[PDB]
Amino acid sequence: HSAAEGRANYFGNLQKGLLPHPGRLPKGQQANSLLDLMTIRAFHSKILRRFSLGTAVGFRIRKGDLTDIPAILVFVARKVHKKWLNPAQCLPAILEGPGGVWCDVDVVEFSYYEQMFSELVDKLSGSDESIGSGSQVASHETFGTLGAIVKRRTGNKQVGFLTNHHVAVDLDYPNQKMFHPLPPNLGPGVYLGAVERATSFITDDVWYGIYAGTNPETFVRADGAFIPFADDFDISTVTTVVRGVGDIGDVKVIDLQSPLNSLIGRQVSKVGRSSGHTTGTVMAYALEYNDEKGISFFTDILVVGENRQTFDLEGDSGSLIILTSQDGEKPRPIGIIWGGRLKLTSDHGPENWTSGVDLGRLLDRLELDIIITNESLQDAVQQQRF
Amino acid sequence: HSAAEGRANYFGNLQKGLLPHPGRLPKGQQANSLLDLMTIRAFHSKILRRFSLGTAVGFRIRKGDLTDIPAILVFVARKVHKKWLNPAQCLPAILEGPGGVWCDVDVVEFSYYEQMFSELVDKLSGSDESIGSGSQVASHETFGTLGAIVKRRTGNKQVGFLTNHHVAVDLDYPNQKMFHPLPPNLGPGVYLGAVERATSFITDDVWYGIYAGTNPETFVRADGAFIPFADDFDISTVTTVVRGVGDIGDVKVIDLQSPLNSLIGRQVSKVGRSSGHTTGTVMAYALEYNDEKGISFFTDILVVGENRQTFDLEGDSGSLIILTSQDGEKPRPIGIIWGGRLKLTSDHGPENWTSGVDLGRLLDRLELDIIITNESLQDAVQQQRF
Amino acid sequence: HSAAEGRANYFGNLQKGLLPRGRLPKGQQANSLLDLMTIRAFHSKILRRFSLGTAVGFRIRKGDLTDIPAILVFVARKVHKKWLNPAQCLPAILEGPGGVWCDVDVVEFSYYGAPEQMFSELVDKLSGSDESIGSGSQVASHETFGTLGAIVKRRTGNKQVGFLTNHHVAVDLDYPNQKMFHPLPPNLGPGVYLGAVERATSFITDDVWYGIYAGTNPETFVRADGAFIPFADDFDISTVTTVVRGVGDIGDVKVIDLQSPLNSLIGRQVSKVGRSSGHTTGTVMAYALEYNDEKGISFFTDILVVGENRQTFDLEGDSGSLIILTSQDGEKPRPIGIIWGGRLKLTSDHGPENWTSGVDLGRLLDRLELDIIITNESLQDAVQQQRF
Amino acid sequence: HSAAEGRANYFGNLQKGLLPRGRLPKGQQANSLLDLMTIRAFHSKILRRFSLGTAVGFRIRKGDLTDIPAILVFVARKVHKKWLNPAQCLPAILEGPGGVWCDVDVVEFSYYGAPEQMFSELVDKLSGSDESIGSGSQVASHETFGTLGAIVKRRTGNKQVGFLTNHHVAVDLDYPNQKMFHPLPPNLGPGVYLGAVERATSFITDDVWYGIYAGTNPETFVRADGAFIPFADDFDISTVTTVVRGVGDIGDVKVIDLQSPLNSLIGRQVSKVGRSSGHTTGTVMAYALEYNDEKGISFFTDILVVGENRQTFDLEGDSGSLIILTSQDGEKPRPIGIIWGGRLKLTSDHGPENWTSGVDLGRLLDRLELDIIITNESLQDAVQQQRF
Ligand SMILES: Nc1ncnc2c1ncn2[C@@H]1O[C@H](COP(=O)(O)OP(=O)(O)OP(=O)(O)O)[C@@H](O)[C@H]1O
Ligand SMILES: Nc1ncnc2c1ncn2[C@@H]1O[C@H](COP(=O)(O)OP(=O)(O)OP(=O)(O)O)[C@@H](O)[C@H]1O
Ligand SMILES: Nc1ncnc2c1ncn2[C@@H]1O[C@H](COP(=O)(O)OP(=O)(O)OP(=O)(O)O)[C@@H](O)[C@H]1O
Ligand SMILES: Nc1ncnc2c1ncn2[C@@H]1O[C@H](COP(=O)(O)OP(=O)(O)OP(=O)(O)O)[C@@H](O)[C@H]1O
Repeated sequence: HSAAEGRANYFGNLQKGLLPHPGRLPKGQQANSLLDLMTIRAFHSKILRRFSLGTAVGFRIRKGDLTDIPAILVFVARKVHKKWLNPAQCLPAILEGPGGVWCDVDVVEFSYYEQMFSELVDKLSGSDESIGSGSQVASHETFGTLGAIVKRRTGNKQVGFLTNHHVAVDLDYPNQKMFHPLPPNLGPGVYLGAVERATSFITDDVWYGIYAGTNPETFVRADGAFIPFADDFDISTVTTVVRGVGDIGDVKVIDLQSPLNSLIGRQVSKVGRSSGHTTGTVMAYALEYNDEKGISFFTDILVVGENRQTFDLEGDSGSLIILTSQDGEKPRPIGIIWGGRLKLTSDHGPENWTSGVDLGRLLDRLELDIIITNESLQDAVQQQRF
Repeated sequence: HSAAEGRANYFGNLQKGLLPHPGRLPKGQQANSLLDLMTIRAFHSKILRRFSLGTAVGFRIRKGDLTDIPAILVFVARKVHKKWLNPAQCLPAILEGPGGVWCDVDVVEFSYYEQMFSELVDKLSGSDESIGSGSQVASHETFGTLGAIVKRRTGNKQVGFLTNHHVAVDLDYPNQKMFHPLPPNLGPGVYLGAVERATSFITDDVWYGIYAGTNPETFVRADGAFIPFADDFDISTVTTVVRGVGDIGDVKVIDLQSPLNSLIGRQVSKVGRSSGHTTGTVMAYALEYNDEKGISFFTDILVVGENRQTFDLEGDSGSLIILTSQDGEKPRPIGIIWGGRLKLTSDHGPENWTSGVDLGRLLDRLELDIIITNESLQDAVQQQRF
Repeated sequence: HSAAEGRANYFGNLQKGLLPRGRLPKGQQANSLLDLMTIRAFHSKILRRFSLGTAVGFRIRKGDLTDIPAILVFVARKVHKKWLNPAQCLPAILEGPGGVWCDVDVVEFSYYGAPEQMFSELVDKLSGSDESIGSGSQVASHETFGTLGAIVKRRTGNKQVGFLTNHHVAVDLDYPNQKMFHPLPPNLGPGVYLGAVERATSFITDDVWYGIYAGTNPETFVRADGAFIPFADDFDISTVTTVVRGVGDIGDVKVIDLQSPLNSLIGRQVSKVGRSSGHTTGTVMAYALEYNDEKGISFFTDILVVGENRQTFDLEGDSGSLIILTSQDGEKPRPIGIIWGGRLKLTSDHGPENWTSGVDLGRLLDRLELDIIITNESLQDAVQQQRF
Repeated sequence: HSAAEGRANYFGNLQKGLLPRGRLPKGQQANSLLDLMTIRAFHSKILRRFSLGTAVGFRIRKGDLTDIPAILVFVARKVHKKWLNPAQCLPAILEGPGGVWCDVDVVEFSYYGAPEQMFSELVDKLSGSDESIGSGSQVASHETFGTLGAIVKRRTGNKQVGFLTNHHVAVDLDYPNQKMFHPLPPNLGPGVYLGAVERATSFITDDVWYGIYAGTNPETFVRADGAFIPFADDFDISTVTTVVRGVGDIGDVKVIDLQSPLNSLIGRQVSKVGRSSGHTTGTVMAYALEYNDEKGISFFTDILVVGENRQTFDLEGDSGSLIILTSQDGEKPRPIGIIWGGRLKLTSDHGPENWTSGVDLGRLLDRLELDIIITNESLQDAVQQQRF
């Protein structure tokens, strides 16, 4: 009947099919997928969530370096030696899931707690003759980054752009009008259009396809806004190139059944109005944060910048998170930056961390397709007039 | 085609059917309706909006007292003698509309810029055994007032309550759950339900049925939230009585073609969690405020408290604005308080002013009906189970 | 061995001998402060949950003090039973360990208090326009202003004569010697040197103060603000008066016995004379108030006073003031406490009233080994005995 | 009659004799500051709209100074033409009243400036560790700290010897006599009394200062900060040095003639020595900068300087410092201004640089009737002439 009663039933039967190892290697299959790790974390949510700030899935971190061992990352405010912790507080090293699928449990010091100057940043902020990924999109109050030139799959098949919802939508005013570079009250700019569809919170069952936690009120922070280009807008100013990266391919969907090496540990790049071109590493997926109001919130992609340099700054929200080319293939996008420190090494200090929204799932919810070539763009314009 | 092009056409033809009095009494018909005053104000919006903070329609105010002369109230920050004003600044005394309908122009000093203790306030805040109009409804952050026990007209015909949207809906979190008296993080309370439909901004053409201004971006601040009662909620705790007023009748719709005496100048009463029972006078309708972002905003009902006492305080939002009985008839509701001073007399200081939303139009937009007797309530419960 | 192990033993014994009970024997009804404190101590856990604090006294119904012995439970918002969870709703009666039973009253209440200016002849006199120093006089260190509570003499030792005030005003341990002046310190204005603090109390454990375990917390401390300032050698005792201005000549300290009828303290009219509000009257509403912080420590305050006719009993700066019972049969009024270094809602018609906190004078005088001087002859005699 | 009616006449005449023009005669290109200022004055309205301010100088292209005479127009955000309204986009060339034409350059620019500490031997010396007082020395009133600009002598009257600094630092008209000390005022630290301000300039009208109508505003004023502090009678002149520490011996003031080639000022390297940043170098980027407030008044600043190698030319406290041209052919370096009591974006690669404001020294010296002393012999001679 109710979604809560359905979720309680699913976890009820997982407990009902259960049985209880003297230091022997786990007999069950080791996790090799994101779904495997997420299922184990869901079953053991309560005592993972206790004495913890959040949880995520990925590979174990040892001495600041990413291993190849699938793991549930448990985030703590202060990581101390086991000798100073109570036996209840010390988290396990291995967790056994419902169907025998097992994984490791890593502990990472973590907290949920500037404008860079380059030729690119100048171009993205209004000096370039073209609008594209990275361009500063602004409403009358907030500044953000254009993520992708998109077209609607159904209906009018309208051509527009995708960015983060918080930057585009402020539901304290009637229309949400977007301009580049600045809105009329703050500076020069051209009217791009208004937000027509937006997503803020999606339930985990619809987003991931599985129950990612025990909380009846569990929502994914799926920030996303589609702005159809205005009728008077000139599409010849639009480019499908990601400046600083080049021509990109189509969205790479995050399949929960694929090997973790396909996402976790992969190098990613982003181009935004505030920090320009940065590179980073995907460190975790499906981060869980529990507020004081009883709601469990999920963020898809967790990225840490490379070489102890921040991956994003305030204003890079909406930027496209693009996988780097491994085999000469065109780099493919996997996420957008959502609207934050972790301590990896003892020698150095805390590094910054950023959040991303799964692009494939966001594009599905908003029923949007990414335009990756100029030929496709002009074709999509013609299809819109149709 | 576009709504702006339709609005521009309507005002274009009104200008096209035009012609130009030596102090002779206006030959046209004097306004006798809200629509008449609103049409004249719409035609002359520009130079009424210039050298002004806002405009509204009602009766002229002379020496602090309400006259019987239909008028367009022009609100100014400082009212000075004509000798100290430039000829362009001095507003006219009479304005002639498109079809010869004429009205007067009144000038009122105005600005858009506490908990009372009584037995009633205590009952409304959680000491009474019943929930009804006036009861403190609270989300996890904002406190407000329950306006009316309502039932949906169509669909499931669900029974719930009406309050102001801003108090119930905060679109920074997934669900908007309402409790009485307090939410779980701040104190004891019972779960009432969650918001299922809400209205924030309606265009003037849909709300009023006419173009109330020349601005292409013109919206009515029609704050409203319907919260269907939870399945587990006990309806025997619900009362249809307005404590401090008694049994009330059905909504009195504000017809724009009725004589102005039916609304302007009428005594109204409200019962809220913060100020309790207060009385006031309806002073104006369809107040226009122009922001710095180019959007024209409209508020329906303007109320000033009687005897220089405030009509509302922060927290009375959602309260039902009820007309007082003139002929022994049950008092009938006309509005809800929306989520502020005017100088009427020289002897005393500035009085406070409050805003109301047209209940008939809000009930139509949300497709809701007010329940005014316990028999009707239990009948509506049975119809919901149906 | 440890006090915690002794306290844990005491409550473990009470649980072991407990025989649970419907309607319960009348005549086993509490008639003492100790009776109410023992019941509250046993049921500390279930009372401390969903509550800001507890105290013992008389049940309050419709804002008026009844004669029914009760444990007052203080809540941030008092709501109707229908909006409460069954676990949240408090009992109306609680049976103690030995079958002694009492009532459980609920009061809306807040701790939002750290401690304005009232203008009268007394306030002016207390602040430095009187030719005499006594109870109510402004005592000032270099930073904080307070009120002189009582002219006192030490029981043992040199038997020195000085005055009593609150310790948080007198002692600021960030510097070595705490010097008091009247009216003002030399950095802010004119004044004479009264002396320096020689002994002070801040926290006493409940087993020492009350003589019983008032709670289950291994860390339970009574906020017993108290400071003795022996008068300086050069100080002129002829400037000192033992009269409480606004009340007159006072009797000796009235000790608060826990076995006496609650009538003797709860509900009694009290008066105070302080530098900030002058003469005010109030009513003792509760005894032994428990507050649980976020750091796990339980704190106790002795006397709770609410001003009469919806007027505040004290203001910031009145700390140190003597809380004095009113005369009932013409007897000289007798002091029972000092104001410690705060709102409750009693009536639905009116708004929240302020509450103030008092320290048990008899127990503070015992810990500090001080005696109150109530007549000028006793003063001069004590000055001579100090020289002896 | 009125200055406004005279100014309105001047521009009414220029419009009446104006013969509008495609490509326009080269050789009628501006070659002077006056030429650029006259074109900007005529076109003030269309330039002041959509702009934060204007100045005259050389066009800037790709962050480098060109040799093309231009009116620099300062904008909060410089965007590509495609995101601009046709009315918003500025011209590339503007023809003046008499056919004299110039270019129109756009620069990102902000007025976010009211005026840190740099550590060096010079700064220490200027702040009170040197045995001599001169240009760069910290001059202090009881509230504000500044920089001694130049040792000066009055041309007429008693011909008294004193020093020149900025008036906002020297004069605070909320009290009668403005006393200067070095290094510090008596309320804050040690120091010797230098003297009190006897004459000061704050606002001069543009017709008096420049000799022309620099704008169409009836209310147009040049921010001409300047204060003369005659040395006290008791002051010891042997402590005064005419050397600019960090530069050496300087020549006499180089006047800024509006009819001279822009090469003579725009783009020239300048140096300054102040109490806060010490010795810094910069480049003169523009002259006669116009700022329009919200109260309807147009204000003008003479010299605009940007520091070299992306380092700030000045800091708060450097006001009063002498802006000194660098030597080109071994000649003694000559002063051209003083720093008035501020960011621009030149390059896309790097970030916003700071800009500072200077007052025309030759015109400030004229209004205040002062002459600069550039050698110790001239100093002592002037001391004797004052006694005469
Ligand atoms: N609740 C907790 N809060 C803080 N620290 C904890 C907690 N539980 C365990 N720890 C600490 O975390 C350690 C485990 O760290 P982790 O699982 O990351 O180890 P690792 O990957 O083998 O090595 P490395 O420490 O290099 O990452 C425990 O030994 C203990 O010191
Ligand atoms: N733009 C304006 N700003 C301020 N004051 C104005 C403006 N235009 C007109 N007024 C003032 O308002 C006056 C008109 O006031 P109004 O129309 O309310 O008069 P009334 O109703 O006859 O009398 P009363 O002043 O008693 O209300 C003018 O005479 C003038 O002094
Ligand atoms: N945990 C709680 N938090 C808030 N309110 C509570 C709580 N438990 C009980 N109450 C409220 O307090 C009421 C009991 O109040 P109380 O003990 O003061 O009664 P009383 O002395 O008979 O009457 P009066 O309300 O007139 O003082 C309950 O009926 C309920 O409405
Ligand atoms: N009102 C305005 N606000 C902001 N930017 C403007 C405005 N008017 C013009 N611009 C921008 O300034 C440009 C002209 O800049 P400018 O005069 O400095 O050119 P330049 O000297 O040839 O080159 P550079 O940009 O390298 O300095 C226009 O093409 C347009 O992009």
